[PDB]
Amino acid sequence: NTLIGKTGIVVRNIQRAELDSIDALGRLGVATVHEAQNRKGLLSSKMRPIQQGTSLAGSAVTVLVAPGDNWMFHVAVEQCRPGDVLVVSPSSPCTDGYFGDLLATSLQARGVRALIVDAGVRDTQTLRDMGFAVWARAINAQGTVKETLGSVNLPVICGGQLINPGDIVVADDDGVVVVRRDECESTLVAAAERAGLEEEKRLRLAAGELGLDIYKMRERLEAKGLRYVDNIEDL
Amino acid sequence: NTLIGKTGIVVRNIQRAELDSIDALGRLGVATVHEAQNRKGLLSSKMRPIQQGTSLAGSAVTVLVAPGDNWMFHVAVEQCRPGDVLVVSPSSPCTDGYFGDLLATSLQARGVRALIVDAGVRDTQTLRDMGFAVWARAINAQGTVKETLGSVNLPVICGGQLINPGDIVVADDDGVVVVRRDECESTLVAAAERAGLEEEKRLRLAAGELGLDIYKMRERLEAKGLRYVDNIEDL
Amino acid sequence: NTLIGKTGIVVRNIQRAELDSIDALGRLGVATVHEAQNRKGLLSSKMRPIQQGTSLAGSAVTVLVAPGDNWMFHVAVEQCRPGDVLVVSPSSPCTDGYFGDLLATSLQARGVRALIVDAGVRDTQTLRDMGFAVWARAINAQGTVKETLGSVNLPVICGGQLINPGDIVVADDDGVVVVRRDECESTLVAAAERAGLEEEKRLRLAAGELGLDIYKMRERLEAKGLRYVDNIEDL
Amino acid sequence: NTLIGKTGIVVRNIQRAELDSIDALGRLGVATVHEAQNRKGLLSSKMRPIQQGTSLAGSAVTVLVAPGDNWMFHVAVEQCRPGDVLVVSPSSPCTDGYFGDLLATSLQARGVRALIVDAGVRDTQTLRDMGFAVWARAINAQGTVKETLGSVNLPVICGGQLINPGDIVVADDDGVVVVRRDECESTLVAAAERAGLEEEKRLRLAAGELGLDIYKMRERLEAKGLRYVDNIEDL
Amino acid sequence: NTLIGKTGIVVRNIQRAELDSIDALGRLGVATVHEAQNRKGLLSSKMRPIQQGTSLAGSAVTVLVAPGDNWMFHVAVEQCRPGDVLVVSPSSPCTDGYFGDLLATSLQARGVRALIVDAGVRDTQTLRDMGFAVWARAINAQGTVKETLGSVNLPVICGGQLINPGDIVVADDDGVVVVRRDECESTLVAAAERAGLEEEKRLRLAAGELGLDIYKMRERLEAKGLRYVDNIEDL
Amino acid sequence: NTLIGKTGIVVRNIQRAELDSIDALGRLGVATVHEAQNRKGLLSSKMRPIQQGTSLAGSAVTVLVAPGDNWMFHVAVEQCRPGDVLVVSPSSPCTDGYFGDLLATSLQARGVRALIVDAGVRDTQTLRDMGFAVWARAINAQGTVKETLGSVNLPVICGGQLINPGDIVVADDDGVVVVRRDECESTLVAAAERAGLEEEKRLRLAAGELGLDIYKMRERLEAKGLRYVDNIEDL
Ligand SMILES: [Mg+2]
Ligand SMILES: [Mg+2]
Ligand SMILES: [Mg+2]
Ligand SMILES: [Mg+2]
Ligand SMILES: [Mg+2]
Ligand SMILES: [Mg+2]
Repeated sequence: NTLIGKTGIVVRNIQRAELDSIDALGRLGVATVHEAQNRKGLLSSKMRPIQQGTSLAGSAVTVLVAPGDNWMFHVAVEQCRPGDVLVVSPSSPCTDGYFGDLLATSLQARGVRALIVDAGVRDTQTLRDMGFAVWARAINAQGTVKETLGSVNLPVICGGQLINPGDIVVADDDGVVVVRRDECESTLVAAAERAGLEEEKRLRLAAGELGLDIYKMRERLEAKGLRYVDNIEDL
Repeated sequence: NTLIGKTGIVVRNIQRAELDSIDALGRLGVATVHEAQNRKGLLSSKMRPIQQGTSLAGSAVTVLVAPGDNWMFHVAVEQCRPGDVLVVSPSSPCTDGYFGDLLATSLQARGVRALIVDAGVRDTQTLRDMGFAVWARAINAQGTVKETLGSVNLPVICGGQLINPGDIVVADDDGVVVVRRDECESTLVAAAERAGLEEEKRLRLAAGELGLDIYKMRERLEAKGLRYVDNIEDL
Repeated sequence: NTLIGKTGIVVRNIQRAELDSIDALGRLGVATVHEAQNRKGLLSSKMRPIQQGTSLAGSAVTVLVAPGDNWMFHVAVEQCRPGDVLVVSPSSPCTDGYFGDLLATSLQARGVRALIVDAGVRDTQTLRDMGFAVWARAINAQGTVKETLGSVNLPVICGGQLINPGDIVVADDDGVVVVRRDECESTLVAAAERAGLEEEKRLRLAAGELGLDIYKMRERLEAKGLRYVDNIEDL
Repeated sequence: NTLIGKTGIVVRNIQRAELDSIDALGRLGVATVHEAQNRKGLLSSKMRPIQQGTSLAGSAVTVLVAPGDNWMFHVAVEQCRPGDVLVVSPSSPCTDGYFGDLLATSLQARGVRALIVDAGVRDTQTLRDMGFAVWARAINAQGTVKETLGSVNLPVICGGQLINPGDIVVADDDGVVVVRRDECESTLVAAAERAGLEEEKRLRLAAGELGLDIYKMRERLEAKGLRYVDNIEDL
Repeated sequence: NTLIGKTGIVVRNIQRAELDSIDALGRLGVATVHEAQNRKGLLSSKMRPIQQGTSLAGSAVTVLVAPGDNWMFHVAVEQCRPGDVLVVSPSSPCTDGYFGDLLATSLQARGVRALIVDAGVRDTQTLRDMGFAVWARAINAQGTVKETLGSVNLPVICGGQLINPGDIVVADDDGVVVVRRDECESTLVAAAERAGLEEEKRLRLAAGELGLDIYKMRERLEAKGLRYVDNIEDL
Repeated sequence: NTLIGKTGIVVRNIQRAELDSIDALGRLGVATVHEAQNRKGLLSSKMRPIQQGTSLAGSAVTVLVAPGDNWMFHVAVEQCRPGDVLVVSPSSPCTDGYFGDLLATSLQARGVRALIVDAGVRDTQTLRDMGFAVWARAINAQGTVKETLGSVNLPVICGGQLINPGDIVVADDDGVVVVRRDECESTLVAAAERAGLEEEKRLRLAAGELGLDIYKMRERLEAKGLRYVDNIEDL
């Protein structure tokens, strides 16, 4: 896997998954997508949105930044296209404010959909006012420098998950999940299948049908040894 | 206290406190109720609401779930009545997503007012959209299984407090407090007494009367040895 | 520095910075102000707002409180004037609910703009409803007592920063920064200079000019050894 | 369960489990005992020993202390007998130094075997020098007061587990587990059964027999769909 | 990078780095090795040794385990050879006790040098008594199950670093660093070069030569603007 | 208080407290010293020793270092004299490895007694082997740079306490406390007074006299309303 942690390199061309597929994954959401690919790819639950009610997806443009150093953000902007999501990880843990409204302005100018950053962000009310969506480990006004080289479009570890450039990142109020570029098709189909099933179940549950009956659980619960008593005094 | 931690049991009948009393406690709020019962019963401050501005109370239907296992949620739904609050604790610490919008749909169909869960929840924007109130230790899309039996309506430890089935749980933006079923009356009266006093004080404070004068503090402060100086250079 | 940690003292007269200067710092915000004074004065990123979208500043009226003891809040109210911000630190770490809506009512009656507290707060929905802005380490309904003396208008350590009475505290969604009273002028000018520059840059970035070109970064990046490759297979 | 959180009460007489049974549980250790009672009773993994290599058990003498208040420690000492373990929890979370070498001296004079405290301890090198074993949430020299009443020999929540007076607490380098007084016999027998089995297995494993063969796992692994490949390039 | 997170697979044959090289890296230690490869490869500082004074290295045999499930440990033992270090990560965060003295006995029988586990361990005093070295995220007696398949000798993320099977893991009291199998030679040479330089410097420093003079820092410090004053009153 | 956070300055001459007084404070220990000065000056309980059984004190030589930058350590060494303790804080939170065995060698050559660092340290087994005592926030092999100027012998905030150069820092297994240089005499006398009293009490407690009788607590406990019952069934 070789190129992880390597600095001083910008890879220009990456293979992206396709806009329509990406858009659909965003609408299905993180929980459904995660489940659809057999519960893999979920980033640390410490990666949190700075806004409420936004669910989206995009193709990962990856960035490795030195600790306390945001030099590679401007380098990465040039490599972004509409539909991309910038995915940034520091080379060692850091919660400084790597990113704010100026970089967000530049990203929006390129049609970038969001930032996922395994570090801190600032100018957060301005980011919300601009409608630029961010998932971050911290909110921190502490600034960074521009001294040490990192990389753009090499694989990175972000929130405990490997992210390859061009992988699809899906992000919503619950968290962030990565979908492998080559698995995008299978994951989308599986997630939609799950979504269809859940909608039928939701209607049945809303009508007052019990899940125990819907999912046919009662016999298996009894076989495991579930016992009902009328009153706690019976025990 | 015996039955804590016991699995494979569902107690059907629990004695509930009464709807009007429960409703009043919800309106008075967590801080006032906690103070009214001599500062006992408060759950861990890590139990946080996923929404803002909701204050409520209900009769606890308790659930013990195995770690990473939400099997007992559907079992518990059947035992819930309008006005109940589902109170769930894992048998060992876990922040996986035990609960989302499908289970919330089922609970709302029974008139359940909220979930208090000493673990993770997901589908959180959908939960907010549905207006289903939740207090949780974590937001986490990571799913659970249905393999190991737990219990319903046995006592549980949730957020560091013992919760008996039928105890009253009061929850708001500040946190969650448990009121013992047999102490509901005394706590309600004490909380209302506090509320009446605080409203008079609030009016006096808003008018610009100082608490030092209102609460008659000045003489006791002087006796403890509080000393005023005009300028810091005097010291 | 002597008087830090000393109890039983209230200093009545403090030299304040000036309202217009304070107001301007509030509008410029924490990140800009922090950067303007060479990245000093930022309080712990664990000091968080209980509301969204409020940015302000005021002259610090400082309070040292004993652990689990809010006695000095009422003592401090009397020493506050319009434009002040109450800045409170416990003498040892504590996240109990030191402050709620009654004290907030009293502070608003004096024209106090906010509370910064290195501990817990409660009645938080009421605080939001009143529009009383708070930055706190915790939300916690657990009450306090009034037994042990602290101090008012002596220097305190709050969020890892020394705060002298009359220093300017600037607070927004990103955090809280302290500006030394005697450095208020230089910091304001520097922050406004930064703000002017950033607004021009923002317009250029929004137009689609790259920061690499704007900030003249490309030659220095090449000199550090940044290398572009077309495809990841080239490596 | 009623009496939890109640203050101002000392229960003099408690039913204890028996010394020999208690001693055996200590020798078997926390992991084995926990497993023997179907993985219940384990206190928070944040409860840690201040020493290395000590494993023991005793009958719980329980103490509820007010936050930052160790008044009840001296009250509790009088109620202790040889073989007891003092189990202390604050009425709300606190990591102050509740306990040090003087109280330890008094406990040792009564033949008390250890302290389990859901808070802080100090004088820790002296405690080690005396050979007084302690499990604590924190090491903290910050002192406490003696102003507010708590209780002795009422049930408490300690490390997230209910502890009744006279329950058996087993503590070692891995943590602390509570064994219900009335379940002491069954747990001891089950723990010894486990210990016997594990010793035979250990000898087989040391000889180089694989667990896959010992525990007869291979057929079930294949049935679940475990697939072997020679080289990673095969995938 | 594809195979990360995949379950149900055991890769039998992995290319290992060489024993002598591995042994030398262990003697040089984590800090020196980390620095030698330009400060990459360091695992989370939360990965801590359960013993003091042991420094070692080995070839990684990687294991992905389901959360709360240690089934793959016994599967992995069979694939281990003398000199290997078992490197284990759960498919989602978990601090349960995955590993204790029985598995350690089996690993020692195969000549395995250590375990690195991004989760919990138990039987820790027995592990120390056996001299089986472990780096873990937690000490936790809470047991696991054997229900869900994982993988052996596929790449894993452990402590925030990608570990490929056959990579070299170096572990000591300061932490754990991964050295890429194909970079073993360059890293060893660089680490030894650093070690030689540091030993000469250490001798000079012990003799009382100042680093400012040794490393020729004084002129560069002055050029950056470092200013000496005799007394603090001069400022 | 002005000079806090200022960079680019080295103050050469500081007034030190006196060796014998400092040595005595070290022998009395942190808890006793902290109590003697009315429970002030204690650093964060997160500042922990990397060794066991060492208690000491020294005159603070203070260092402000930039984040991830240890340049000022070598600058500070030159300003140290026998008996000094180096006290280091980063200008913003950082847990990188600022310090290891080379710097420790240089400090020992000057007769420096210890390091207190509000950040990370490495080479920790070597530090123990050398007998160089350290209190740190973290153990972390991640290296630092030498690019940004800090200060030496200006006041710093370390572990949440203001430390002036020449203040006395006392450090042991329980933590670290700062004693103001001008209060050294009063604190030493008060700490020795406490120590004398505690030794008499210890002898009485060891003999089996109860603290309730020794400290004359029984009447005050009864007056507060402490009630004894024989059996828990009485309630
Ligand atoms: Mg900005
Ligand atoms: Mg769902
Ligand atoms: Mg209130
Ligand atoms: Mg003591
Ligand atoms: Mg075991
Ligand atoms: Mg070193």
